[PDB]
Amino acid sequence: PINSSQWIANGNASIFPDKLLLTTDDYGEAGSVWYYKPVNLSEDLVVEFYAYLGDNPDGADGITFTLQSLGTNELGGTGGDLGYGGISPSVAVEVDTWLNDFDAPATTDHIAIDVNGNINHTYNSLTYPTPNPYDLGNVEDGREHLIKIVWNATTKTLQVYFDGNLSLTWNKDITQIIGNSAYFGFTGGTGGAKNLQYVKPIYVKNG
Ligand SMILES: [Ca+2]
Ligand SMILES: [Mn+2]
Repeated sequence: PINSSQWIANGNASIFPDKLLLTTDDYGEAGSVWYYKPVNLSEDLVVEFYAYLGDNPDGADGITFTLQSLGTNELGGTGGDLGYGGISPSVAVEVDTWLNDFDAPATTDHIAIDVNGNINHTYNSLTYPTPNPYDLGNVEDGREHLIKIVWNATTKTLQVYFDGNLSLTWNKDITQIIGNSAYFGFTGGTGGAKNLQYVKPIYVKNG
């Protein structure tokens, strides 16, 4: 059900017939998988996918959905960088499964909006600004979670749903950050703690 010709894998990521593997259950990884064709952010974008964050609550580090206007070879840092940190220009929705000192004010596994490769929630809230991270409780439960991301190119808003629940919204024009065209894809990282991490894209609608 995945067409491997449409996806470009970097680092420790791999393309499988039914999933995009971001990290294996091993230390120090970074992986990214980009879709081969950019999207037009002067039109609406809806992305729905299942996310698997692992079966170890004491594991790490998490995944992103990322929009970025560089191209299909990009790979961000390992560990708490989630395979994303350092990528710019970009907007990411992270599902973060390890609390770093820079993760305040998160207190559990959390979902957050990051900008231009910055994974520090207080810096982003002071600079852009981005919303506070939203605590999910433990999502390293060995289950697939449904994530939906909605960009509205008329209101200039982003919504994020997790297991059917509205979790984050934002009113920044992301096209003023990354431009009107972007590649989309997924990243993950592991560090001194680890988890098997993957996504299963379900639906992408642009306009
Ligand atoms: Ca983290
Ligand atoms: Mn975080």
